[PDB]
Amino acid sequence: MKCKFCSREAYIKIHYPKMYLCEEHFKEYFERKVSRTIERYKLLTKDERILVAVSGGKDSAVTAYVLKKLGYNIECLHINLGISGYSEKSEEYAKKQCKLIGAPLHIVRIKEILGYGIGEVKTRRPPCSYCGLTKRYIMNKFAYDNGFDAIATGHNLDDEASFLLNNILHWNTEYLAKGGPILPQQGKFIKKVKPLYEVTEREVVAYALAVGLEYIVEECPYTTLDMKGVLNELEEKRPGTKFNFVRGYLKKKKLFEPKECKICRMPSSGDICAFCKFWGLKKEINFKVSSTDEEPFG
Amino acid sequence: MKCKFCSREAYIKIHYPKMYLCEEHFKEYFERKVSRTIERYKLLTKDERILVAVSGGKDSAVTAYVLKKLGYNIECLHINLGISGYSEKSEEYAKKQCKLIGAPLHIVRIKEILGYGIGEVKTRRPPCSYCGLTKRYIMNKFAYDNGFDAIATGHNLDDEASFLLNNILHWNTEYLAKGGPILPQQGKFIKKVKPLYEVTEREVVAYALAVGLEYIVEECPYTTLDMKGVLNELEEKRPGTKFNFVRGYLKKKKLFEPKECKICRMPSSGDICAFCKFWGLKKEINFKVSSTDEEPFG
Ligand SMILES: [Zn+2]
Ligand SMILES: [Zn+2]
Ligand SMILES: [Zn+2]
Ligand SMILES: [Zn+2]
Repeated sequence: MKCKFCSREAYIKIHYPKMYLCEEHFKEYFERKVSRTIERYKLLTKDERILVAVSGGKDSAVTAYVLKKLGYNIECLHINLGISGYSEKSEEYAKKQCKLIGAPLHIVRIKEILGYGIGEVKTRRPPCSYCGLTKRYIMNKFAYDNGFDAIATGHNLDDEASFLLNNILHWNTEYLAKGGPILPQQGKFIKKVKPLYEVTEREVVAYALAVGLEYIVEECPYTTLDMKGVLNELEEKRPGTKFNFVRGYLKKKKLFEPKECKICRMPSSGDICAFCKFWGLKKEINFKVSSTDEEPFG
Repeated sequence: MKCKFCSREAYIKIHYPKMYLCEEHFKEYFERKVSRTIERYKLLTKDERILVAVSGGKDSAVTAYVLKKLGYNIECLHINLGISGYSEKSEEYAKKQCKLIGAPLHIVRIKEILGYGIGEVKTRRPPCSYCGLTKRYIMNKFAYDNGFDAIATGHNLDDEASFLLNNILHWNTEYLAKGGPILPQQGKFIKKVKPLYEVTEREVVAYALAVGLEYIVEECPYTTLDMKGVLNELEEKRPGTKFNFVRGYLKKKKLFEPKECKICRMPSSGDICAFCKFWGLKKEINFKVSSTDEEPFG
């Protein structure tokens, strides 16, 4: 097959709208779509200082890559989970990505600041579950401490769809109230946006490979995959299913709609916050930085 | 394997709770579960005159069969869809079932009273879609005209689950407000109940075969199957999924919660009702009967 817009060999078939595209015209389509998403939902403006949490996975990598190419002011943060025999390679993937992207990369090593790696704490709570708590907290407090205006994550259409299906099966109506491409700044919660909201996981894979981004497959090696497979099954039966599901969700989201921590002063239900209680912290963590390990002199 | 309660060969494995059961102890388990369901949701009382809409399918057949065995006062209604080469065999299956069950069977032939069989109307609305409208209307007006206290249908756990998943994918929040095992009597809408709410489709199949009920597979031969397959997939991955989904739904159902027809005087949004407008009816249909074709003299 040949590209819709030139004589080059097709690199990928895009379903909506229907067109075969070569590598370069696919890149352009992908970048335009992401730009369209930012515009439609008013996610970002070019004056904002944006932080991208880069796990070394494809999604956050492509996010930082495209925001950069689009001309946004982005810096990246990699949160090293402290798993011996795992996290070192992950951090290396994130570093290589940011070098390629040309974004400053800040690193927080959980094991260094908290004393323990993910999967080393004496608790029966699943490693990846307190991992999620810990990571979200650090992303936000780092963004906050350093005066960032926004955090962009790499959640794509397939992520939103699978998260939606999962939370509906479990009737997690609280989670269901808080979906969509944007969580507006609210107190010490920094604005969080999802620029890849409307691109598919398949398009993300294709984009990374097109621009020479290399990535790891699994951030925490300790369901979503079940949901994605189910949704992929349904999608092949009835193309348009995933998109239709999310669109419907955005319209009905409203139906799910019905302090400061004594340690770190970040938002807290209860007087001491979840992060602080779990980690047994008596003192605040200061994530303020004046430079990166890679550019110590500015 | 041997039965949990005797020395007979296992007929089926029940998952919740875990037990192998012979034919007779399975029948007993199934009948008890249905009885438990009626009790828990206050669906029916033994004094009520109950109508079961029997399609010739396994679900309505087992419903009428068990309500009868439990000692309820049940009569059956078969609504013949008027499909040449299809409906005759379906009606015959319903007749044989009611003979076996020992319930009076009333028959309404759509083609006789309306002039047209399902799939013969000059409309682009899917045959099975106006079939659904027509059938629900007739069931209710027949129950009403004849002074029945309740209509019992054969929807089982798998039906509720698949209907739920389908309507959530489409965000049919109106439909979502109206689920669960009971729709209380409301004006000329007769009380509708689902006694098989807590038994699985697999248990229904096993019960019919155990009691010698024969049935057709498809009422209207012109998605749910897609949903059931998906849900069966998920169930084998994580047993307990279907039940958990419905239980969660019952608890959250509340979140979806926000006349008389000029022709037939049955409930109508708009001054003329959907049934009447579709069929272009200028006159009411009187479903009052003094007897059955099989017992013309009482
Ligand atoms: Zn091209
Ligand atoms: Zn705190
Ligand atoms: Zn037995
Ligand atoms: Zn009417």
